[PDB]
Amino acid sequence: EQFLFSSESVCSGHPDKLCDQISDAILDACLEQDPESFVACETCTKTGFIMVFGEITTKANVNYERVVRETVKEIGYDSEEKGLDYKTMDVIIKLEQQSNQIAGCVHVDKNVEDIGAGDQGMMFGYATNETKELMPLTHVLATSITRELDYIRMKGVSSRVGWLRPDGKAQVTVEYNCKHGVLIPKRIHTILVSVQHDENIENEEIREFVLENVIKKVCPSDLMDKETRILINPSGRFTIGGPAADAGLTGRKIIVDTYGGWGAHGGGAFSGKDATKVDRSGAYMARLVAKSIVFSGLCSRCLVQVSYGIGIARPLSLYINTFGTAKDGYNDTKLLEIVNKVFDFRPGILIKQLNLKSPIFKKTSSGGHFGRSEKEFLWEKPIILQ
Amino acid sequence: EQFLFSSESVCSGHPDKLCDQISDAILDACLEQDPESFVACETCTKTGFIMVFGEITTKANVNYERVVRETVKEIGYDSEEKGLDYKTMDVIIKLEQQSNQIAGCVHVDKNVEDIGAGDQGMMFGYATNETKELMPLTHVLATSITRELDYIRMKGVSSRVGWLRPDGKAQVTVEYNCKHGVLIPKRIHTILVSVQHDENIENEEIREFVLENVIKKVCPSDLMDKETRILINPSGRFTIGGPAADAGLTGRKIIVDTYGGWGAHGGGAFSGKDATKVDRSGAYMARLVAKSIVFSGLCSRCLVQVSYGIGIARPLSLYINTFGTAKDGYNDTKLLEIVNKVFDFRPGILIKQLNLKSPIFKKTSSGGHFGRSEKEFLWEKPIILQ
Ligand SMILES: C[S@@+](CC[C@H](N)C(=O)[O-])C[C@H]1O[C@@H](n2cnc3c(N)ncnc32)[C@H](O)[C@@H]1O
Ligand SMILES: C[S@@+](CC[C@H](N)C(=O)[O-])C[C@H]1O[C@@H](n2cnc3c(N)ncnc32)[C@H](O)[C@@H]1O
Ligand SMILES: [Mg+2]
Ligand SMILES: [Mg+2]
Ligand SMILES: [Mg+2]
Ligand SMILES: [Mg+2]
Repeated sequence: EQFLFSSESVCSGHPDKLCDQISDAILDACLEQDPESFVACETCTKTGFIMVFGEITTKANVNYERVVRETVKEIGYDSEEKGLDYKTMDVIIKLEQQSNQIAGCVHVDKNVEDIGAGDQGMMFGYATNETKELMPLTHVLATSITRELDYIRMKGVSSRVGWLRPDGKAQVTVEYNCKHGVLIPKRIHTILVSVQHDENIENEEIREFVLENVIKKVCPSDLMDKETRILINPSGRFTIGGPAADAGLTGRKIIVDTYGGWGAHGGGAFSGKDATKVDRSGAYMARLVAKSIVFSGLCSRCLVQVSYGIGIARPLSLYINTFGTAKDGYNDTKLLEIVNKVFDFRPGILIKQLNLKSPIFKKTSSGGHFGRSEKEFLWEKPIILQ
Repeated sequence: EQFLFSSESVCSGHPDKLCDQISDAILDACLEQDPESFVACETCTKTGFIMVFGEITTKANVNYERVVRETVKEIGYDSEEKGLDYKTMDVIIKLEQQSNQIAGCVHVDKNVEDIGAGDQGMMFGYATNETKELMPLTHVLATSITRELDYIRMKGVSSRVGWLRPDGKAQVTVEYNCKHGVLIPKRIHTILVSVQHDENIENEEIREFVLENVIKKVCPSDLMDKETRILINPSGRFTIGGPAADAGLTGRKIIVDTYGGWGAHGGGAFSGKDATKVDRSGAYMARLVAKSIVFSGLCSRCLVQVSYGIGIARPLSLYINTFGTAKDGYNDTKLLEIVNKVFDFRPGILIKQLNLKSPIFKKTSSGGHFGRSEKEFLWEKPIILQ
């Protein structure tokens, strides 16, 4: 039994991702001065403007406007024709303090270990032995394509690339076989890439460049064949991009940020939120759990759900599903027992263990939060479980 | 083997849902005058303001500001102490035309049947025989709780309820047994409800009211027991709410809008988008497919994934998973063949079949898009398949 499944990714300059990056830049700016900051920083953008809005309670003295401009500059939006110019855009800041009624049930008069969850909600973690990163192949491939475009554009290369503009998206469809719940990729069925460009590069040149310098660099040659459908810039023209073509908002790429359609999602955004927002910290710990179970060889694929209630430290529920892939002797009931001996989903413990009051978040806000090798993403360093 | 699983919902007055409703109010306003409108209307809110932004190409003459104010008024935000006052708030409108490069690959010089998808992306549909609505019980229960609060507050009741303010959230955890992929609810494990209120009603009164007039009205008594954990207003005070406590944005309740963590999600928001945005139309058709397969008795649970590329009419991939619950004689390969004989995922066909150019969308923007009985949601009227 074969089946097709698709996942997507977007470039750093995609307007929604731009907002995620600004929100996390602001979070990091607050945390570097005040690790105790409460941050719920939303960003939105359209032609010629960015607005930051939400709730921050911090002792940090942050020039929010400069943080926004520097972030946009670093992404490469330095000219109106690219879709946004950090020099000329309007930046609007509409921040207030966190509600005292929310603060009162999170930290006020509570031991650090027993701080309340910042909200209700559910979070999922997922892992799969398909890739070295323990991530789904469709997601790994789509993400690699956009990450490679961003590297080519931003870090720079010796070749002529000044035609590449910041916006872009990719989507990869893989044909799989499923054996006992274990996912075995057979072949790549379709690769779609849309990249923003300037007005003088040929479509044929764009296509040759993306195929040779991106797709063939990041997609395994043994999964591509004559029938793999390659769709590069199917719209035929993509020169107007960024906020100039499409509004952006924080937390509108939650599936790109996680598992690409695999596993599940509880609905909460990550970027712009300090770690007392369990949307973020709960999902990061759930990833560590799933990844640790797979890394330990106890199953081939694993889904974890945790849930919380506002002002309540301990999770309201925990769930583990190994899709029938558990190792002989193990099952989901036993695995939950193992998880409970090892892990503690109280946010105060979570935060300490994963160093989530340090200014580590801007790096997570493009490229996916999971399956990452950066030493500081502690949720990606698996624990050996037995 | 038992397990716990949670889903959540939010009230109509939740700031994110408020934005979804405004975005869809604007969409409907455009469609009622101009069915051919291209709409990508985002909304955001914080204390004392709403901003609408994005891209609309329409022949309609819409007073966007009046639409926003009327929508907020209808939700009940008519006083600063409730969290927002439609009379006094600033309303900012930052709309531009749709990019011609996007328009050019969607409809320009194309037959109506072969219009291109408005973007790339993936969409999932899901159905399960757990409930009459063919929706997951956790989602049905959480949604019913918030829908009941909204009905009590907005339509009104003979009892004293003027203490109920517009914001609120609920979360329900169900303990399940799983037999051959079929989900059998055993009991309700936890019910969490947070409701905004004014300054004179007792916590004990709120709790008694929610338990007796909401929870016991919508949750089956035979799934509740002495060990069911009832958590009503655990923060102890929730008087400051709405945009005054928490920023809202369109498309930040995508899991509340769909299946509550069950099935899967492709990442796209629904509200504010016309039906050429396959994030919406593709998901609606995928729901009809899943629901039709379950309704037809061909399986107990069904997940559908479709994917698209920008400017391309036909889907790039289609996937059906019945979780091992297919009826004797059927399997996922055969079911995909049946789906292909019956359904056509080209957006132009989708749109015609589901009447998606009519102003039907404001109703979808609170209460979940799926599992709804309203006659006009054609994606909820199953097709008999064999
Ligand atoms: C298609 S737009 C979203 C729909 C849009 N808001 C509208 O008004 O129809 C989403 C994304 O597609 C990409 N995009 C924009 N212009 C494009 C083009 N000309 N060709 C291909 N992709 C494009 C950008 O990454 C953009 O953020
Ligand atoms: C907790 S807030 C989100 C986090 C918030 N942005 C912050 O600054 O910490 C999310 C939602 O929780 C709900 N909420 C707000 N105040 C609350 C309270 N005092 N008790 C319980 N829930 C509350 C509202 O529905 C609100 O939209
Ligand atoms: Mg978007
Ligand atoms: Mg949430
Ligand atoms: Mg929100
Ligand atoms: Mg999308």
